[PDB]
Amino acid sequence: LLGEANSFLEVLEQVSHLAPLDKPVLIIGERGTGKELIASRLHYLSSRWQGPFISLNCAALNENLLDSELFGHEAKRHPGRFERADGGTLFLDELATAPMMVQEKLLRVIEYGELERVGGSQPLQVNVRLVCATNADLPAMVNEGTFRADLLDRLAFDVVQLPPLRERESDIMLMAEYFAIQMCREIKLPLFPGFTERARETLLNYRWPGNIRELKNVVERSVYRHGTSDYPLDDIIIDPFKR
Ligand SMILES: Nc1ncnc2c1ncn2[C@@H]1O[C@H](COP(=O)(O)OP(=O)(O)NP(=O)(O)O)[C@@H](O)[C@H]1O
Repeated sequence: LLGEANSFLEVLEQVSHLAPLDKPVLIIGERGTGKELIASRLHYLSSRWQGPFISLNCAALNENLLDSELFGHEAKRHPGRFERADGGTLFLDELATAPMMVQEKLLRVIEYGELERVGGSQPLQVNVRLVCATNADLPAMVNEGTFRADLLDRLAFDVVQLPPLRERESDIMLMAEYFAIQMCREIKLPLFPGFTERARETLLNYRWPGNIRELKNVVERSVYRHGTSDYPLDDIIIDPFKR
């Protein structure tokens, strides 16, 4: 993991303490800030490290498919993500998009340690360390009636706040350099020739709504379009759609 900003280093320290606990952890941060990477770090630093690490993007599925993907269904079986994570960790991304029906069912799994399994088959007991992520203001949603207060009262045992790249301004150039060098290797340039002051201004003044994912893409495209080691990279191509 790249980064020397104190805000980022404080996250890594927090994660090293939280990881060994079986308690649920909420990660708040923008897209591209490394939320999944942090969830993974929580699993690999925990006592569950040899168990499975399973992920699911709540925003990606309609209500009935999300219900079935998470909790499973009987119509043999399609095991849900809680079952597949048994003895391990389950990372639920974009939590704030989970419908209220899913949120209530999730609280039940957390409070009772089991999944309901219709009739015929006994309820399934599960043993899963939960990590969830979002960029929403969950307390505001609770006020608006779009997120369950009860779920949040129990789910947010602690909160990891990942800083956006624009608040780690020291790390922008560090990471840009790293990504430029890697792209130099990929296209066989002998040396990364540096960033001009204009390029640095462009990099540091942009707000990076896509954070680290967007930085890496921008920098790769920019090295490629530059295409030489003979002189420093001057043109940072933030928006490939205008040219
Ligand atoms: N500190 C870091 N150092 C190096 N690469 C990073 C760092 N944090 C994130 N990345 C990279 O940026 C990417 C996005 O990280 P990811 O963990 O998927 O972020 P995310 O916050 O979960 N984004 P999203 O899919 O929109 O929810 C991946 O290519 C990375 O490996």
